Amino acid sequence: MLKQVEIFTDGSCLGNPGPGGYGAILRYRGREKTFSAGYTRTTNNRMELMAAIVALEALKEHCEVILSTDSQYVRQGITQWIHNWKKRGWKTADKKPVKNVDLWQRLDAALGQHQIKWEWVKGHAGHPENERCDELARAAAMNPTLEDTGYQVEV
Repeated sequence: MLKQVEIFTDGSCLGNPGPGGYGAILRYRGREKTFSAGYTRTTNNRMELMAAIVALEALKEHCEVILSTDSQYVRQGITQWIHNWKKRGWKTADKKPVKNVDLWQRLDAALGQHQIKWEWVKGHAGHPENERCDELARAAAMNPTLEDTGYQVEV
């Protein structure tokens, strides 16, 4: 039985925008849960954020998490943007709402309930779990069933 919760995530999209999906693997308690869904029109970035969102939202108690992903967008977000976004009130220098603020706020809310350790893997040097996430994400994008409500050409 593992003493730290392990989450692996990946997101994929066939266009900008186009149909896309995510894959997330969560090793929680003694189970290995797999989440995957496809959306009719979204972006690669929204899908990569959605993967991390659905895995975290599955946790019902405060946990010690290790999250592994090759997503550059989540890493830039987590490492360079989020901190300053919360102080500026989720605005850009020109005072508009940041891009995908809907997902970043949603992720921020989930991150706030846990102790997280981030593992930034390289795309061609991930674990077997990261590869499986890629496969799930690509599969979902091929048969999308949900609407990405939050998507905007806009803001």
